[PDB]
Formats: sequence, structure tokens, C-alpha cells
Amino acid sequence: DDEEETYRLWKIRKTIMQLCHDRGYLVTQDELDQTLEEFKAQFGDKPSEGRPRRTDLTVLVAHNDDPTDQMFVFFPEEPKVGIKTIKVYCQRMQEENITRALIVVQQGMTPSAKQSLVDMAPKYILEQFLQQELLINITEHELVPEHVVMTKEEVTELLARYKLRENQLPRIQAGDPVARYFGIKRGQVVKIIRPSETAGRYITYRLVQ
DNA sequence: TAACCGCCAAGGGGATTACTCCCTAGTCTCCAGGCACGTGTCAGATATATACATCGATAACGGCCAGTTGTGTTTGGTGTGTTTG
Repeated sequence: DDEEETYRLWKIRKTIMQLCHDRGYLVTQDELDQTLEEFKAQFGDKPSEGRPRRTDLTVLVAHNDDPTDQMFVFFPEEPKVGIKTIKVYCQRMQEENITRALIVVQQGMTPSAKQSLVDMAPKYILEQFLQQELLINITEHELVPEHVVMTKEEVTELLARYKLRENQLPRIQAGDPVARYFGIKRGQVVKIIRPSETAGRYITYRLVQ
């Protein structure tokens, strides 16, 4: 389809922009909530072998406080992305000092690809998202409360306040969709704020592991 | 003084005889005694037989050891599939 594909692309882009904004990267208040009309008028609304073709709508955004830190958002055309594509992406990334990135794959990448992805991990952080997982922004959902990634200093402050070993805090595996959304990694604590029906508000913490 | 011798006397009684009674030695027969067998009995010795006793063998009895409906999960391998080298 044409119209549906354009709608899907616009939704994916909006989701990614909201995600980057949540993480901390600075983004236009315009593109954060741009409707679909300007999207059509910008790209062409002819994804079917036309102007709005993938890999052309990628967006690079720099962090809020560290203008030196950016992250790509690729959109490979291969339904079953291989390793060669990620290989060339990483090579082309290597020219700049960028370290983080985000891959949007049509369909699930082959298992051989995940091995390569993790292999380059310490040097170039890159993670994957299925468009099917990006068509909706979970963090807005009624059930999913509000997360706040904590800085190391305050994590130490918390642990020293409650005299509690970080091993004793609750756990949240990295695979969790909220974790992958925020880009948290192992050994890092996420603050959770829930409306408590018996206490108004209740704040808890979860160490990723 | 009486043993002995002599003359004298009566008659006892010893020997003989004819004759008779009836005794007794002898014979055939057959009893009393005595010493030998014959049958029977009691007592004893030798022998066969039944019974209780010691000892030996089989072996019955005591006793041991032997064999004789359903729901809800996990893991782990095979076949197909895709990508990689």
C-alpha cells in the first residue's frame, strides 16, 4: 500500500522523535508533534518507489548538554537485514566520533546479525527496533508509569541512604520494552513513580540486571 | 581103828527077743521170700523259647538355611530453514 505505508512511516518517525526527546537529546518542539500533512508535503507521500524512500528520512540528533554526542536512526530496506548492511553502516559511522545509533528493521534481523551487533558493543553502541514495536509509544500507556533514568551520583546517594546494597534492589531485565526504550544498560537504576491509591504517590527503584 | 579080805545072801536090772506102731525120707506140686524188672512220679540237667536289656544302625522327628484420572510445567533430539565461512 501507499497511503498506509506513509502513515506508518510518519508514526514511526514521531515515535522515534518522542523517544529521543525522552532520553535527553534536544529536538524541535515542531518535529516532536508534527502532523502528517507537513510530512507528506516534506517528503512526497509516494513511498511506493518514490521520494519518501527509506534511508533518506534518517535523523541525527545531538544530546542536550553534550553537543558532541549524537546517534543515528537508520532504516534499512532489506526486510531480513543481514550483517553486510550493519557492517557498512558501522563503517560509515566510524568516520565521525558518534558512538550510539538505533536501527529500525522491517522484519527481525537474522540471528547471525545479533552476534555482530553485540560484538561491536563496547566500541559502538547500536540497538534494533521493529517498526511494529515503534508504531505506538508505550510510555504514554495508562499502565506504564513514568520512568526516570537516574545518574550514578544519585544512585550512590540512594544506596548510602538506605544502607542497602544495590544487589538488594528489585530487578528489571534489559530486554524489557521500557528498558530498551530508555536505552538503559546493565548496572543502572531506573526510578519509578506510581500513583498510589493509598498514599497518593509512591516512588520505587529498579536496578537493571 | 577101819581098810581089807573072806564067806554068804537077795534080787535088781542090763541085755535080748518077737512083734508092733507109725515115723520120716522121698516125690510132685505149689507158696513165701528176695532180688530184678516195669511203670510212674518228683527232682535235676540240658535244651528251645520268650522276654528285657545294652548296643548299633535307619530314620522319624526338630529345626535351620536356601531359593521362590487429570492438569500443568520442564528437557532433549530431529527435521527444516536461513546465514555464514
